Amino acid sequence: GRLFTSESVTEGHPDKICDAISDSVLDALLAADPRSRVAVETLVTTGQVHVVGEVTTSAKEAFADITNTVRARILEIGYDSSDKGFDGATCGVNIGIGAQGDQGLMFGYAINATPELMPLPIALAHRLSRRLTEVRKNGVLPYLRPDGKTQVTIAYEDNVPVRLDTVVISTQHAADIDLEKTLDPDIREKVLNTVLDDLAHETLDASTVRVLVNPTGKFVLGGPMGDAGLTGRKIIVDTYGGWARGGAFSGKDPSKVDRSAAYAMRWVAKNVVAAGLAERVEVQVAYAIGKAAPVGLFVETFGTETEDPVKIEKAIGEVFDLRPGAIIRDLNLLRPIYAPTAAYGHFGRTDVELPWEQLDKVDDLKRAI
Amino acid sequence: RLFTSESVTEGHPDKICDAISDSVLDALLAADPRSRVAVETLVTTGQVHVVGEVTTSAKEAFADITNTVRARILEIGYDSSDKGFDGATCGVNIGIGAGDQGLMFGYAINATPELMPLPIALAHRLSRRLTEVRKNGVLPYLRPDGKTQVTIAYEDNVPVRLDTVVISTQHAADIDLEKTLDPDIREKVLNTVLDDLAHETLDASTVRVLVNPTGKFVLGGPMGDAGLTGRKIIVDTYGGWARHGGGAFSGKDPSKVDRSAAYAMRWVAKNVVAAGLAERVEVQVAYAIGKAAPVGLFVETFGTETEDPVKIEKAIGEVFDLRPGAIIRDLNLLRPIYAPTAAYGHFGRTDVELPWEQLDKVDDLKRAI
Amino acid sequence: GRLFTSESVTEGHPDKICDAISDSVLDALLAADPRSRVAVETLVTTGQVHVVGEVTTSAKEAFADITNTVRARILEIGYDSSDKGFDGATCGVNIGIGAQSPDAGDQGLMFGYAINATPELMPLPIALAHRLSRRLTEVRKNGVLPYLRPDGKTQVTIAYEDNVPVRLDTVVISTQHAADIDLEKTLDPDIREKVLNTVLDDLAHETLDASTVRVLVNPTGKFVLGGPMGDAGLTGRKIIVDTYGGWARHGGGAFSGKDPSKVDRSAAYAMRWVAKNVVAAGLAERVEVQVAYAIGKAAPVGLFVETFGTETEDPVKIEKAIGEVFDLRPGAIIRDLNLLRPIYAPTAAYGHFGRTDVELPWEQLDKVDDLKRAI
Amino acid sequence: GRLFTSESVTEGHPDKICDAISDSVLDALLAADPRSRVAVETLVTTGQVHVVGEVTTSAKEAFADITNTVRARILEIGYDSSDKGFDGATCGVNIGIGAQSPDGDQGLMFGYAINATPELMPLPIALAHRLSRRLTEVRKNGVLPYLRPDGKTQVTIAYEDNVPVRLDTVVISTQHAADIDLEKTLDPDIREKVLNTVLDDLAHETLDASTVRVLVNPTGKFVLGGPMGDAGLTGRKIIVDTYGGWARHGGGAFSGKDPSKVDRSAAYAMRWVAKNVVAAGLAERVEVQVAYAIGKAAPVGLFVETFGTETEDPVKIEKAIGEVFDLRPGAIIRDLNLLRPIYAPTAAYGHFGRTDVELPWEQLDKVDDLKRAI
Ligand code: NA
Repeated sequence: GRLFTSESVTEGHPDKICDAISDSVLDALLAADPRSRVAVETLVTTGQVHVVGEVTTSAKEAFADITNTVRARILEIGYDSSDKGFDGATCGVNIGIGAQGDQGLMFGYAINATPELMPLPIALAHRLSRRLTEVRKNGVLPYLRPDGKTQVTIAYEDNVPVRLDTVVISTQHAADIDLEKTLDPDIREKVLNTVLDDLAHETLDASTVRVLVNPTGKFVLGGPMGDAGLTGRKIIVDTYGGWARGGAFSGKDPSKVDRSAAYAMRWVAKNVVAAGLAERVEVQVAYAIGKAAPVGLFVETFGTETEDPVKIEKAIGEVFDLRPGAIIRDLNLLRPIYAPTAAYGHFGRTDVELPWEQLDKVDDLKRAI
Repeated sequence: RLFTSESVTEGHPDKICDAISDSVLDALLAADPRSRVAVETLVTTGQVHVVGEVTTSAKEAFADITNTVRARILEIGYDSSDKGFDGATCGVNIGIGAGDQGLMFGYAINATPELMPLPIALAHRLSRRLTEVRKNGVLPYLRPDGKTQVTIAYEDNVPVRLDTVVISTQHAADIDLEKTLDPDIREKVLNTVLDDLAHETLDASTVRVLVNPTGKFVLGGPMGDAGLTGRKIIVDTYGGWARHGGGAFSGKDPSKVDRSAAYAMRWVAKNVVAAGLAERVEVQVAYAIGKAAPVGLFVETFGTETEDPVKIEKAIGEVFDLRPGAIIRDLNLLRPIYAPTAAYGHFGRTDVELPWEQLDKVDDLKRAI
Repeated sequence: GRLFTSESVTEGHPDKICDAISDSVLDALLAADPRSRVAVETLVTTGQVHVVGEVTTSAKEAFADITNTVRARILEIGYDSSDKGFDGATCGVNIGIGAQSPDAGDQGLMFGYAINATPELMPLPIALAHRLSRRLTEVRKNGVLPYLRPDGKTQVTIAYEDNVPVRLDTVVISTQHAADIDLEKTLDPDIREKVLNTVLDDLAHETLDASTVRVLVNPTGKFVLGGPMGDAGLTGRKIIVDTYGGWARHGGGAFSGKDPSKVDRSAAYAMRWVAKNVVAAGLAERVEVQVAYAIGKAAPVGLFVETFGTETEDPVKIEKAIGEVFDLRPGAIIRDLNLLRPIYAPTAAYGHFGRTDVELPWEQLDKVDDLKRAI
Repeated sequence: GRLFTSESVTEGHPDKICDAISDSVLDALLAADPRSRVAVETLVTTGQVHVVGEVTTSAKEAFADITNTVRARILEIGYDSSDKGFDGATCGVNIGIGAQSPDGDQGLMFGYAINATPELMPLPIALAHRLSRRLTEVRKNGVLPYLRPDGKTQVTIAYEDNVPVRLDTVVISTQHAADIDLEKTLDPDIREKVLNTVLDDLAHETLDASTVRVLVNPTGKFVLGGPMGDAGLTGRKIIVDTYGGWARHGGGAFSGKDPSKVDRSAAYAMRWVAKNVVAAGLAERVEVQVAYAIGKAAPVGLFVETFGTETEDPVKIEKAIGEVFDLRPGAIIRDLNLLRPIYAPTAAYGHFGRTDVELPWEQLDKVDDLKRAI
């Protein structure tokens, strides 16, 4: 018997505020200059945002408008009052951005545990955090505020997901809300049960789930208030929830291998599982200084393969071009597509269509096998 | 298969931030062992921004934070605009205000004397040595910023070849890369480390050695760049070899389970391996809201156990007290010991004695088994 | 015919926010270490405060608490909501002050002024402007007009004929306020009644003709957001407001954020004190006193009086009496005015001179008897 | 006997670094968008610059380039090394300026001129600025290459019955390289290359400098400078920028403000009026006052104080100014041609009486008009 826990946070969590600002700046630059080199870090703490780093760009007007891009993103997140702890219209914004082959091993992962081919704990955690935001923004639960966190504990027996053990949903809200009479039943109804009905897991036993809504009580203020956040401090939330395997994504243009190769490996892994070649797979790519193409491409199927792993590797080599320039080309990465990736996970998204989540190589793999 | 891990010196801008965050933590703990600390650092060209939240009676230490920051930067070795950054003259801004569901992991493997995976162990040995030869004046033209990368070739899980070593280091502008830097780094850093390690079977006879493959490296640190606390988690832990339960360490007092429980799991795993109970082990601890002690303690021995895994788990239960208060007590964590952890890895350190690296539970485990 | 205009601002004006923060930090340090050396500058802009400079102090706890001192001062000013443009509880605060523990004079010319135009011996335009800005704040803080918000500005224009103040020409009062307030039906009459008319009754000028004053309340209209919002402020940017409203010459240098060892501050204070006592002693109707210092000498090398023809005693005799009665060595000024005390935050708005609401050492008429007996 | 002291500082003084950054930003914006609204404040302290305020502008490329403009200004000032206390290439720069695209005041302002110097400025400030400019010049031209940017000058003149009789004291404090012997090298070099050359330039017909007390770095070594261990802000040298304390000020700093700010353009216009009045021979010295009212473009008052030195009835002088000058703010901006990138040079060495650059408000182009109108 094993327990596995993963978590997700809303776009209002102070670390995720930074990821989104970083990727909003990236997007704004790429929209006007697809060739922009961007490495932009964001810090938030009580009442202030500090955006720093380096860019090379011809998008001078977009660069000039970064301060406005910052405020607009914070307002979109929903921080529009001191009463909520943070206000995009009135907060401090300081900008300190300058403007004028490698050895590596990267991993990607997929598993037939959910429709989106993600491990169950992180998949359910992201579905819950996204729904928590949706019910606030659509006016379903209009007393909600932006900050929030979800945690999912699944009980396993011999690698089989048998029970939904614990779900924790913590959300910011207006001060006059009764936690027991209002928040608890509303969250259970509009967020948890709605998500569980969506997922429609064929075998998971949710009959005795321990559900904890705001277990630490009132959550009136949030975000940077009495706290701090930074870009790239939610890597495990951004990826596989600790289920599978460095370098953060947000604020980096796709020339950063930490981002584009991680994306490429997810794409490969997902297409391999969807091709029915394995129930679960970790794909590793090894790069060497002075070689564009990988020097190694390895598959681990954990005994779940339906073909010899060496043939899976051969098929991947034939179907995918894992040179960095080819990855960027094939995944059409030189576009302002990054702000949405900055909360609710980079992998297994059910609400937006991302290039590295497309099952557009399934038939190619099958034919190549 | 090929496996690569990386380490960076204390001069890398992200590591400057980790060190500043933990230097502030240490200063507060030295005067008030019960301090609550969550301190994040940002660096970019010519400036440091330290933010977060503290609860402390160490008001004198809090007041002296700006001086603690400058002293740390000078110790790192940034003491001139010619090097790209100067602790004595740079900008310093301070904006610090003044259970849970969880799964944490720890890992150990009999691949090195320090019981760490070989790629990260060698990368950290190399980065420490690179700093050592600079500070003691052996190679006096070296400057603080640097990076090491180690690629090991494996055949059926046996480390058979040292495939590639990359050492990149900052240096004075007048240095001949081929006549001076290359042989000096080979002799004083790489070869001494290899001789120190004295691996009984690893073949180093055809290692590809690259010293500053991208050429001159004169300016470094935050210059024309940016760093943040907690952006080198893979370097801080197992180099990608073993999974992380998520969460950065630096700037956080021991009450933060992300830090202390990760340390505890390393401690458990290392003692299990040292006790000969397995060649390699991942230990997992599961916590539930409302319970002090873990609701789960799981061992994965990858087929390398010398006793039944359930018996190992039983022994760990008897020997270790994994309540948060007990971990803090048993590892004597309420002390100023953290600044040294902020570069060269938190795990597997040879150069400093860390409580979670002690083999002080080996005999207890052997008797309990 | 002549017109003279001076202005004042409330403690909510963004430059005045900075002056108050700077002197609030000064006061906190002096309270625990009276010998603290302090040169603290404050910047504000949308949503953020930046406090910078250098301090030498043993008041380490006070130094650690500076961020709390900053937030408390902003809340006292009245900025407690994003709806007002600024919130002390939730705004950004960054501290970049160099700090150390402890352990000749300059060439200078400093000026002080006084004039029998008002009870507080200040020029009429600045005196009235300060009384108005102070009353504006008062009626907000005491709940008389609770819809007011912190930021505000007053302007007073006086018409003179042959140097006599004959007419109150124009009064401008601009004030921040809640969004729903009717400018013509509520704000205008409330401000006239509770601010302008009360101040005029307080002053009770025996001869000034206020019968045709042009009164303008919020001439530009709605004033809902204020302070640093969509603006910026810095310490030391309201020097004319802080002193004589342009009526009298300045020897340069701002006051706030500076401990009393800064001659720009303490000597300007000493010269006011001298001028005020000279006028109160009946020695002149108006006077500018100038002190000259030389490097290497503590005591002044020159002490000059300009009475603009209004003296009742030979100016040389006035200078002689000042020389006997006053000790204008910087060290003596500090000791005699008892300046090493947390007394500065109140000076940071509504003027450093002529204050009718607080007792300041350099405003004390405690040297009149000495001058009369010395002459 | 009376003593009057004024001071000036070099472009390297931390407050002047701020004024220059603020006006360099203004210039860059005006160059591409002459209608830009600019209110830009600069702060400096150890190792960092913070530029804040608000701009309305179409000059988006110039706005994007503000950080580079800041660094280039600091480098031109001469701060290029941690060894000097500050380096424009490596220092921190943060920009907190609000930015948008385009979509009456009660006042009394003063201007002043006096026939005490060729530039029609009071002698103490005129000499102080001449000295601070020459101090910078001998560093930049390599005459005294060991000098560094920061410095300050003070001039004390002794007066007898309003006549400047003696140069009493000169204080020159300057940043310098660490190895320099203050007493044996700096002191005589400064006496020779800075003070004596300035006195030769001025060639004052009566001022007796024979026993001037000269103090070079009286407080000792000055190796580090600028923001190092200090702080500066825009608009904190108002008396240096204007008349050195000799003449009254109707409030408000100049730098970082576009010409629509009456604090700047009206102060400039008043200097212009006053200078032309003296140069027209209508008085030896004059303070001109302009009064403005809310809701009227043209002044509601224009007054002259000639301090008994007039050669024509003060009321006639006031009438002549009324005919010759259009003191509506829009007219001032048009007639002085203010919507141009001309402001960075004004940010050190004084806005008035400049002998090294040509400023519109220093031109004697209304002298003939005044004589015809009088
Ligand atoms: Na003499």
